[PDB]
Amino acid sequence: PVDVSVSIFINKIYGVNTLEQTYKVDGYIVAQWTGKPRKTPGDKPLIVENTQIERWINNGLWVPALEFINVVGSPDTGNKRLMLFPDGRVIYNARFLGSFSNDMDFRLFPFDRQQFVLELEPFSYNNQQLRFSDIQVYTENIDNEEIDEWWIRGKASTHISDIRYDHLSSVQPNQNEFSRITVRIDAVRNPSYYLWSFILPLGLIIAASWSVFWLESFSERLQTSFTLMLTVVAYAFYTSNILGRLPYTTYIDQMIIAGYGSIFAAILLIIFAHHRQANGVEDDLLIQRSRLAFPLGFLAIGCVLVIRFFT
Amino acid sequence: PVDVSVSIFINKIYGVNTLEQTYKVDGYIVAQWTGKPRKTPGDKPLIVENTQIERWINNGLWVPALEFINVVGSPDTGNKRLMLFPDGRVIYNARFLGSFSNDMDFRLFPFDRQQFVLELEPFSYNNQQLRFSDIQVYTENIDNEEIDEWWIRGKASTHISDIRYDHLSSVQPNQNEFSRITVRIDAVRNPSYYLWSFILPLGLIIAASWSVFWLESFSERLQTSFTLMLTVVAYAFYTSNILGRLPYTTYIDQMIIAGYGSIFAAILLIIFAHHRQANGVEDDLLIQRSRLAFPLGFLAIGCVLVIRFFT
Amino acid sequence: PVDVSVSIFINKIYGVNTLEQTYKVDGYIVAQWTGKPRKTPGDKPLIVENTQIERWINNGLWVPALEFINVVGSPDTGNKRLMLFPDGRVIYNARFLGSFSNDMDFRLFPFDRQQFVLELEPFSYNNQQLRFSDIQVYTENIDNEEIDEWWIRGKASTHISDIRYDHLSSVQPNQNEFSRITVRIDAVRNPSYYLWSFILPLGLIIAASWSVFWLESFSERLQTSFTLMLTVVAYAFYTSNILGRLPYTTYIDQMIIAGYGSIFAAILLIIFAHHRQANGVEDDLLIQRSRLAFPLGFLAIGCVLVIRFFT
Amino acid sequence: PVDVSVSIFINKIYGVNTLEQTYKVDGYIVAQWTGKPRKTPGDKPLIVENTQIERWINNGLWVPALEFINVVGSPDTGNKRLMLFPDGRVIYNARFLGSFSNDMDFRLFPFDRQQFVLELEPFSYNNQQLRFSDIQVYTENIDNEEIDEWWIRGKASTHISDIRYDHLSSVQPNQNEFSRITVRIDAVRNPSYYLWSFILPLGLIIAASWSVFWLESFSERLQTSFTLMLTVVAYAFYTSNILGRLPYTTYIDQMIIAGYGSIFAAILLIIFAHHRQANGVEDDLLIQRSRLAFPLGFLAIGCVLVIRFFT
Amino acid sequence: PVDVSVSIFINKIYGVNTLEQTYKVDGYIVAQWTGKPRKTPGDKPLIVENTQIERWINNGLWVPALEFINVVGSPDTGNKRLMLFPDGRVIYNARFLGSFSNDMDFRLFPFDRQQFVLELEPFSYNNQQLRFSDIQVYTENIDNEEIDEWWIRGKASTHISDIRYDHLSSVQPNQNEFSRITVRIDAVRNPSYYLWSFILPLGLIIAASWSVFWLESFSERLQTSFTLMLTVVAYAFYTSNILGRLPYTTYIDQMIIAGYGSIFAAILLIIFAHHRQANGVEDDLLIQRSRLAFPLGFLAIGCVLVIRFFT
Ligand SMILES: CCCCCCCC/C=C/CCCCCCCC(=O)O[C@H](COC(=O)CCCCCCCCCCCCCCC)COP(=O)(O)OC[C@@H](O)CO
Ligand SMILES: CCCCCCCC/C=C/CCCCCCCC(=O)O[C@H](COC(=O)CCCCCCCCCCCCCCC)COP(=O)(O)OC[C@@H](O)CO
Ligand SMILES: CCCCCCCC/C=C/CCCCCCCC(=O)O[C@H](COC(=O)CCCCCCCCCCCCCCC)COP(=O)(O)OC[C@@H](O)CO
Ligand SMILES: CCCCCCCC/C=C/CCCCCCCC(=O)O[C@H](COC(=O)CCCCCCCCCCCCCCC)COP(=O)(O)OC[C@@H](O)CO
Ligand SMILES: CCCCCCCC/C=C/CCCCCCCC(=O)O[C@H](COC(=O)CCCCCCCCCCCCCCC)COP(=O)(O)OC[C@@H](O)CO
Repeated sequence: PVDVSVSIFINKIYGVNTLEQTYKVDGYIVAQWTGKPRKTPGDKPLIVENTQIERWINNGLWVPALEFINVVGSPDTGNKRLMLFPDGRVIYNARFLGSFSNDMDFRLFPFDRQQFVLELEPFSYNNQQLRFSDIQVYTENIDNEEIDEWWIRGKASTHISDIRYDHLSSVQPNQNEFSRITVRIDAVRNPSYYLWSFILPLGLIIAASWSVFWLESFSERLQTSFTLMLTVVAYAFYTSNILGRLPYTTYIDQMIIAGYGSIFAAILLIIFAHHRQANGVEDDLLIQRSRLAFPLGFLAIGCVLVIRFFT
Repeated sequence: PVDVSVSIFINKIYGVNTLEQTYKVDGYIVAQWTGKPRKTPGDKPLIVENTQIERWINNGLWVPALEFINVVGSPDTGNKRLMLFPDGRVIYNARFLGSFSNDMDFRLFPFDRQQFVLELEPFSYNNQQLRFSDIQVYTENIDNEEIDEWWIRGKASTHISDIRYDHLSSVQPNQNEFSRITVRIDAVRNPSYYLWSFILPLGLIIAASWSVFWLESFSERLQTSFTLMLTVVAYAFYTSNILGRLPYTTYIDQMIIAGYGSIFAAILLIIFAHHRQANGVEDDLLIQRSRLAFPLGFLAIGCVLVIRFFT
Repeated sequence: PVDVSVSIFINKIYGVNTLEQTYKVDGYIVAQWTGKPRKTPGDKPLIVENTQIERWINNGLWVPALEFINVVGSPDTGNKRLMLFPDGRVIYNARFLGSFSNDMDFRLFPFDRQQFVLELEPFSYNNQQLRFSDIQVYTENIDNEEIDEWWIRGKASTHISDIRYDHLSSVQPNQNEFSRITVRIDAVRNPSYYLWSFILPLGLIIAASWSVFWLESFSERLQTSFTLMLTVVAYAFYTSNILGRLPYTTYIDQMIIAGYGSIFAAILLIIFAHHRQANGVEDDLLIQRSRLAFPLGFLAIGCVLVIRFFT
Repeated sequence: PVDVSVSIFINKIYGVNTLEQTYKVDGYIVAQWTGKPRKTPGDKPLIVENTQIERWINNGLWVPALEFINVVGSPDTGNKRLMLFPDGRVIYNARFLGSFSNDMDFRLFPFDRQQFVLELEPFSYNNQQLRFSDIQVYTENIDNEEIDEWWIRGKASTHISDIRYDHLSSVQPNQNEFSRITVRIDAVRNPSYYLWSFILPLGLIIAASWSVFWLESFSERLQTSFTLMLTVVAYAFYTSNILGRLPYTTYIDQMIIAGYGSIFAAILLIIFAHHRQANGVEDDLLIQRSRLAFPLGFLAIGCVLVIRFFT
Repeated sequence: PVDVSVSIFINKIYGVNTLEQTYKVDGYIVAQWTGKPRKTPGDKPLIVENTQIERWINNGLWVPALEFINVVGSPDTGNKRLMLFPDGRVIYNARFLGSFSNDMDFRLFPFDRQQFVLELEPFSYNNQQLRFSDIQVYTENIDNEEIDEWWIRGKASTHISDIRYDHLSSVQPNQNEFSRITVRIDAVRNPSYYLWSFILPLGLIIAASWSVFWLESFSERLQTSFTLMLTVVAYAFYTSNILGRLPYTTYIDQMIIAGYGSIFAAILLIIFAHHRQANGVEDDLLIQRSRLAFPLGFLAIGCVLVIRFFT
């Protein structure tokens, strides 16, 4: 095979769409291999711009078609240069811009760790004809940087693996294993916006529904409760606008469901108290003092939900 | 005719849009046929990358144009390679990315079974000039995998049929029947998100409107009812944001309409009771005990709606 | 001129967008004419695929550029084949995919009849140089089929007309009249979704506001009314999300305005009754019995609004 | 220079987007000039379709690149024909489809006059090398026609001006002035949809808040007021969905702000009356009769807001 | 190296999207350098239009590929001309249309200063082979002009820097430093729309919740408060529709959170007063006079929030 050394420079990561779990990566790819020696005007390396690589390929020069595996749509290719050397080494540099997809797990939604994956692979040549010798990813432009709500933590881990393709087994009998480069850039979500923007109003709503226990009249303890209940219920599709329609519950929507149960338990408790308060004064010392025992219960539920993340 | 053996490798299925009933399928297609023997540099199969297939077709090599029938828009074609053999067999491999449409039935919306269909057909040649000998679809990448809310269950059933085209009957008198490959991938919807996200809040709303019967004062039994009624009524267009504007009712919207009827029957019953309660105490033993008979009625209605699916 | 016989096969009609009154039509177009006799390899008709029609046109073969007049954007052209005969007849088949616009009238919105129009015309040649001899549209794939909410009723009426172009009068002095093919496919909207999804909740709301007359206390007859009034008022922009911002009123929004007037007349009537009820018991036998005369008035208004459609 | 006579046929104007103040114009452009005489097959004018104009330009024929100045994105060019004459005149006809931008003023939003502007200019040649002799715009297809909510009033005024470009002053020392054609099509907005859809519900809301003065109990005069106030306040972003986030106030949003002030003044007046009604019956003859003086004040405010438009 | 003198004419800046912090810039770029002298027809500079620059590059003419660094997507290139001189200077003019991204800081959202940045750089040649001699940006078309809500203040500051690329260090050992042009156009946001559209309704809401202290009955002082609280709480995602999901708080959302705290403190204060008002008249002179001390507290909080911007 031929040894192709790749350098991926990530200019920027933007447009991290969690609805379809895609992220737009812009950058440059530099694939360098060695071939037969050639003659150039002078002895400098010859630069062939875009549109002219086709003329050199029609002349007979071997240029591999490296593709992105985890891309959504076709990648936008900007300029591409082909830099040839007198000693015989060929360099193919190209600006890629692609919507790449990765399987993202949102079970811890505000406090979230994901990774952006770039999968690069020869389209035609298996590792018996093209082997990726090494890759260094030069992600210094976004190495420690918040893009929209994602901090980029750590370095980009680079792996070179080999993927067996069963669909090419009939057309290539015993050589269908393709060299592949995987670039992982770990990202940690910034939970600050959800903290001041959704956790805080829902916290004031839940605290206000704690406060409706401290009232004396039944005309205000049930109507308010119902207004606060339906206000929490209206927040059901908050994460489905940010994330997809996920089968699991995040932390935000579990807090919303805890709000459902809290206001519903409050409503049922107060309705039961007024129903047993029919045939007289009918006042017990326990229910009137349950105004302070209910926020403690919600705090215990919140703590036992956090403690799973804490361990 | 010539025997074209197809292999479709499905890399991923994503973007399953139920608004227009489309789904984006990315993959590779490998069509293999045999022609006259040819000479190549050495005796290895010769790989012709993209942009160079046109030169070989202008030279005179026969490459069929296989198209996708059920596609929305034009399919994005990534790289395409053409691998020629000394013994004469030609292989056309191409990365397709297409928005494909299938007729989807959403009469059982959360608990839903659909299928993703790929229809592949020669654009020009009928089965007297090009016959699909066989197809194997290598869908191992998504064989048992949840993509967004769809589990992929079972294998991809592959069929080769022949479609008669009446519009080509005048231009091709007695040979207008085209070979076609249909690939069906069955998918089952994950109902979990609708269970914790819409079934649960609507269940608490309906249970709270059961609970308003247990009140004593008329100032709270009608106002609450109306707030809960309009809260359920505001959920009318929930499925039309997920599905289209379907002429039939799903299970979610039938539950919403059952909510309409339940709160409306509650409101009418309580209004009638207070209207017949004009000229005295006017209390009957039946209406005051109908607080427990109404959730049983709603549970019976829910059970008889489920039992149609159960059989 | 030359006689060009067209066959339009409509594969599917999808994406019927009533916001900008466009609809996406996918299909095949087969234009057949006769020229000078030619020689082909063997005596079979020669099939020239895409990309190779340009070589034959550069050789000197006459291929007209047929365009779509009522298209939005540029039409997506898939594969195109050019099938030449030894006896001299030329066939140009091409897969078109276009967003076509038609002037749609939504004055009867749920109960709506529209038509999808395909306008096809030579771009360069007037009817002195290219005449459309006949067209048959093979719309058997969608002949009796509901696509999203449109039933396709009847056959596709095909017309061949001639359009005079005044802008080409200076460059072509007395021959600027172009042959044109118009294909009309009549469609009838399915009103079922609006019936169970918007007509039903608004009907229960209007019936509940009929029911608030049956109350006795003023604290409930005005507040409820106002809640139901603002609930109906919030439905003003329901059709503007489905249709455009139309200058006329449909049936849905006239029902919404009838709701406005009904709840407002109820509110004004009850406020006037309580204002004249100041200086005593002040009870008249007419207003207390107007609880049953108001739904009859709304039913009469609905009937006289329907009877215009009935005639 | 050479005299280029332009004819712009506007097929349709559609997609008038007031969010970014763009409008999609579809049409044909016919630019006619005269060159050296040439020989054609026979003596008829020779029609060169798309794809073949490039061959004639490579042969050496002068075809100018006319561009659109006020376009958003790149214009979609459909077919283009090049019609050459034996006497030497060259005609370039091309179907353009472009999103064009014009500076739109929405200070009178429902009752609005705008104009759609097409700016056409040679890309390379200044007026010393290419002068636009005349233009006639053949806008008979939309001459008196409502497209979405815009009536096209009057004819399309056509102007030929000359624009000096300072950026080309260094590369072209004393000849950087380019001929330009501006086509203005005046349009008047249809206010009907806003009249029956937003003016009417807001009018009933404001009239209902006039009607809450006629009540006797304080428990209904403040709560209702607040519900109607927040209903009007929820309509703040109505125009920002139709127009942009404009720095000025239209007529709709000034009516909304007048609603704000009216309900707020009502709320403050009633709260002040009940606060001064503390130490007794405390009833004055003026405030109880201000129920009729407040709608007169709002009508005077509306009239003095209209009278600026009236003059 | 060769000295390339650039002139960027900004036709318009439009589509300033603050969700992904991009802005669409349309304009012309004129890059002028000097090469070997050449012969042209006559002695005028020869203009080579689009499509023909490729023929001259294949002939052997050196045309650099200048790219935009901060672009989102691939830039739309309209017409491009190549104007050659007999004395040897080459001019490449091209209409660019690009979505450019800049890091925007929205910590002062209505009262906001940003800058639109155009970064231009040779794709292939480092500053040892191509140096940008100077740039003048001719932004007279938008020099003092409001586009959507941005005033363009000042001139466009132009800088020529040199960027070292580590990813090109292996392929170019000691010459990987590329010349770059950065064009900054400062823009100041127009806060007027947020002033009359969001600041004003929220101000009336906060003033109305000041006014609910002036009431006497507890049935109106808590329910109203809760309605106004939830009305303010519903405005949490106002800026996330305009800006992104920013980790920091702007001025609008800090005003919203101040609204949260104000209504919540009002609700808690009134609930505490009624809870301590259990065992008698229980009236203190301080709480009843706190109706006027609470808006002063909110004004002090607003002033101390403004005074950070004031310094
Ligand atoms: C003791 C101290 C005071 C406490 C009193 C108030 C407390 C009331 C608690 C409410 C629930 C608390 C749990 C909060 C978080 C719950 C959120 C949660 O865990 O998930 C949902 C559970 O379903 C649920 O909750 C459903 C549970 C019902 C929620 C409504 C509760 C109201 C109960 C009526 C009141 C009782 C009256 C007493 C009657 C005697 C469903 O996720 P899902 O399916 O995707 O799983 C699959 C996925 O996890 C992996 O694929
Ligand atoms: C007995 C125990 C207690 C029960 C008391 C409360 C129970 C009240 C029941 C309400 C309805 C229950 C059904 C729930 C599911 C109903 C949903 C449903 O089946 O579909 C809709 C039916 O229309 C409908 O419902 C319309 C039915 C009306 C809904 C409102 C009901 C309020 C009735 C006023 C109160 C009565 C007062 C008593 C007066 C004497 C329309 O689908 P569509 O057209 O697409 O078909 C075509 C498609 O199926 C195939 O193409
Ligand atoms: C008698 C039995 C009981 C009845 C009592 C309740 C009944 C109250 C009726 C309300 C209106 C009924 C009509 C319903 C349908 C009305 C809908 C309608 O026809 O259209 C709108 C009419 O404007 C309108 O309605 C505006 C009419 C006003 C609507 C509000 C009515 C409340 C009246 C205050 C209460 C009266 C108190 C009595 C005071 C003495 C405007 O379309 P537009 O411009 O595009 O035309 C152009 C286009 O048609 C062709 O280009
Ligand atoms: C006398 C008869 C009865 C009347 C009693 C009720 C009447 C109450 C009137 C309310 C306002 C009426 C004006 C209605 C239209 C106002 C709309 C308007 O003119 O624009 C806004 C004005 O700001 C405004 O209004 C702000 C004004 C405040 C609005 C709220 C008013 C409530 C006042 C509290 C009650 C008073 C209690 C009495 C206390 C002693 C801001 O546009 P903007 O910046 O883009 O300009 C730049 C742009 O114009 C050019 O670039
Ligand atoms: C004295 C005169 C009368 C006053 C009485 C009423 C006044 C009540 C004040 C409310 C808060 C006032 C602050 C208003 C602006 C606050 C907005 C703000 O500063 O930001 C948020 C602060 O969190 C917050 O506020 C959270 C604070 C809580 C908000 C709710 C307050 C209700 C308190 C319950 C009532 C007390 C009862 C008394 C009990 C004894 C979070 O930004 P974030 O994270 O992105 O930072 C990172 C970023 O800044 C840089 O990356």
